[PDB]
Amino acid sequence: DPEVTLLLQCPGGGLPQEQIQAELSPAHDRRPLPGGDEAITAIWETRLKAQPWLFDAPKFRLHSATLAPIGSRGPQLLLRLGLTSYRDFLGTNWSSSAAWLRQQGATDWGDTQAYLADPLGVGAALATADDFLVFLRRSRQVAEAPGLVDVPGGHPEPQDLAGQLVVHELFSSVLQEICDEVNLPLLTLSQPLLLGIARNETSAGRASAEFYVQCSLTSEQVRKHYLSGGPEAHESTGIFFVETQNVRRLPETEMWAELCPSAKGAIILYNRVQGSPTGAALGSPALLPPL
Ligand SMILES: N#CCC(=O)NCc1ccncc1
Ligand SMILES: N#CCC(=O)NCc1ccncc1
Repeated sequence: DPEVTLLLQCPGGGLPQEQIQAELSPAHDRRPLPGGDEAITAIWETRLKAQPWLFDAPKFRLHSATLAPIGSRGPQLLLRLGLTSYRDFLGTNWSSSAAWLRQQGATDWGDTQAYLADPLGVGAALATADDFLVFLRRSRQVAEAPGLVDVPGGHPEPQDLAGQLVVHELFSSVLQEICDEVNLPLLTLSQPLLLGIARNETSAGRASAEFYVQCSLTSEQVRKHYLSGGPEAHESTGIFFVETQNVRRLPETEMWAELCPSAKGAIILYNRVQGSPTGAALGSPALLPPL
């Protein structure tokens, strides 16, 4: 699967909010383009003069993420975060020249991402009380990944001593994206666990944090909540469900070629971190069928 690379696989079946530190520093920002950020400004002007109702928004930037030694006490993960914008994204990762920017970053900084916006995404492997994962069908009219299968998520807009508020906003934002798009009540959702971080190689290597969230509703009840908002309540064009039993082999199905890079990251991390049992009982042949 060349379109997705794993940056991080969390231990312990996934990390809760209380085990994660962030460092939000301008040292973690994108570097100015070699010939100047006027190139980004020019692309933005062209876009606004065609679509004047567009607006900029701030985004978090992922610089790097360092896991503690496994088995340790205290904080288990440090996220090194900067700030970027939707404008900077459109001028870098989304640009036809994004591969040239990666090569220049390797040359100048020994960092393929140094000249890229790399806005941080969030997504969920969202499980039902009757053991299905939730999938969404993207509109064929949107700019990114038209017509492909996705999971719930997005690219959060901002607002350890400012760090803990940043970790709180990231965990809050994946629940808010589930409430906004799937139309579920907040009180039906578990506190999220971070499964890991995945890079989207079709979008010049931008990274997304992928979470596991449990819902106390059945698949039939989730479908009812999604549909009862009507066409204007969601950006997706449909909802569907796959048994957790069958997610195990999803990369061998015809569905795999329809999943956008976001969703593929979330399913690989769910299979490695929540699936793949380690103990004698769940690892027995009747419960973990060979092949
Ligand atoms: N920031 C960020 C990510 C993002 O906006 N995703 C896809 C996209 C949306 C609108 N136009 C082009 C591409
Ligand atoms: N490519 C693509 C679509 C996209 O970015 N969907 C939102 C998203 C879903 C899961 N993880 C992170 C972000």
